[PDB]
Amino acid sequence: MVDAFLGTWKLVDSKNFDDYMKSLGVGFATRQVASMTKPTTIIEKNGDILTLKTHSTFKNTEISFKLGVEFDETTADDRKVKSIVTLDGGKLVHLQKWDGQETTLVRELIDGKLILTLTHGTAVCTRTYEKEA
Ligand SMILES: CCCCCC(=O)O
Repeated sequence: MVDAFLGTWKLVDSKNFDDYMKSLGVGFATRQVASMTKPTTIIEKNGDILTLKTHSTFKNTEISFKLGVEFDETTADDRKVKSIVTLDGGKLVHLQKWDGQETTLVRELIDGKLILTLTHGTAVCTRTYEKEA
């Protein structure tokens, strides 16, 4: 199920992150810092509890969740959202809801790389992560 996602991942490419951040209403000064940042994502499991850490020189987040169980999340850009993470077609789909809006964060393994697709409104961002061993 989730075991191929587990580990430490480092960003190696990013397309259209600015467009996604603009769509969410992130201010120009935070978008500048975010365009140069190369986060590390750590995904860990303990039984049926996942933990997802995102580390960087700018901002750090951590969430723990069970698949298929809604949780409260405060995002890096300070949205208060209702979240759920599920396995769909082998992808890890994270849906965030707030104020009648949605965004999806979809993680898929392709050729040993982690591809993160971020959709909000018309904005689509693809991030590519490589595994640190
Ligand atoms: C608004 C949060 C963006 C997360 C982007 C990433 O994990 O690469």
